[PDB]
Amino acid sequence: MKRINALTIAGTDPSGGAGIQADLKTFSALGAYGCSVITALVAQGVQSVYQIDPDFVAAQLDSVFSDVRIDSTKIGMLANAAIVEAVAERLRRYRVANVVLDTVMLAKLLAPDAVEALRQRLLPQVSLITPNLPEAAALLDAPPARTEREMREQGRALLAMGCGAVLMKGGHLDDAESPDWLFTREGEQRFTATLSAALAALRPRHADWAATVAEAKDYLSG
Amino acid sequence: MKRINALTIAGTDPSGGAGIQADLKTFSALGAYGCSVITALVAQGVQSVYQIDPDFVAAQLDSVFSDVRIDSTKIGMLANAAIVEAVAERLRRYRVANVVLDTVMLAKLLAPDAVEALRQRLLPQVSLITPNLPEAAALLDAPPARTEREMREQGRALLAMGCGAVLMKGGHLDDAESPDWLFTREGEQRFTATLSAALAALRPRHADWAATVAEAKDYLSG
Repeated sequence: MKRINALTIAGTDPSGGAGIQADLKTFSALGAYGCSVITALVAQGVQSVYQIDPDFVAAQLDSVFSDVRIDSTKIGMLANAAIVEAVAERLRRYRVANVVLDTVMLAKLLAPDAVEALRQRLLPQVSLITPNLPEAAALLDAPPARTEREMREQGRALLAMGCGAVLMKGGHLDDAESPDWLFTREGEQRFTATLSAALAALRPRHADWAATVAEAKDYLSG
Repeated sequence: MKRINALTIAGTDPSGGAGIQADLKTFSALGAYGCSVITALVAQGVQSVYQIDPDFVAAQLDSVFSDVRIDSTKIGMLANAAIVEAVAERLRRYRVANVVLDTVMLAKLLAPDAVEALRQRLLPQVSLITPNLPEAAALLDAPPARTEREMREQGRALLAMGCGAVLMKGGHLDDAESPDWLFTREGEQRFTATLSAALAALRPRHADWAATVAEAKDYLSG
């Protein structure tokens, strides 16, 4: 197997359950070399006030992109708009192949101009978004989907909006055993039942997003 | 084996070779559960300018110390004096058992009041420091040691200064196969040939620092 360098750009999790820590563990478990850029603090009550220097994120980006070839990148929480701009500009200049964006910033405290910058500058540089029902609804400015039919309608609308690929996570569906739906130019796939990092790490080892999502769900199952 | 929760408080390393990333990997490899608080950016040319919000470190500390019982803690680079104060105050209030301080801030850009705060507030809360020859010399305000005799003199002077335990890393000695020297109230031990994190993770599983250092060096060897 060839060397795959995966980069996670997300919040730090002091407990290690999520954030760049869990992303790096997932990268290593799936046979990829992991780099990380901390851009926020993952929430655990509410959070206390803090800020992230965009120059701190920029120095981290200098370190990663001067040293190794980045094959794929997961993106999570970004604390402010300047950080969004810096991430989008670096990904544009280096043309990272597979960018999976966890849309946690949607439907969530955080600055609204950060979400605006995400819409304007970062989404063009993203190969795949993995929104849940509230995040997809906020991204389309539409009522949240209640059925699989509405999920597929919204996934097709997101594809038409410009996204290269969408993985609509249906867990918020009122029906138990909620499926995920993958929408790409090659079609639509239903999936039955960490995730963004697994997708980023596994995408180079496949020819499409469908097999990538399949193997990622298999790993996340056991 | 009982559950041991190790906390690393140090810089983030985007490449993963050092910093909290390598500390967490060492924690997990040595059978300890790892938490992390990012307090700086590990250097890789010189570094670009950035700052770390002390409120960001404080929010991370809130997250860690509200959730799990911390048995040991490694401390690395701290970016400014306010961060040093916050770390020292939290460790004092929670009385963390085994605090291993990597003295990278000594003999190193960084604010001098950060080093002053390290001397004033943090050193009383530290169970073990692991200085190399320049760091120990700067901590004692003395010429760097050139012989093992001078190493042991400086280790004894550091013990008399108030440190509970010192691990003088002798790698900077002009003679190859440079040894390390452990100085505690129970005596002195010579050792022949990551490290701070290994010491933090392994100290709860022993009755003294000598066996801890022995097993840590054995792990770091192979």
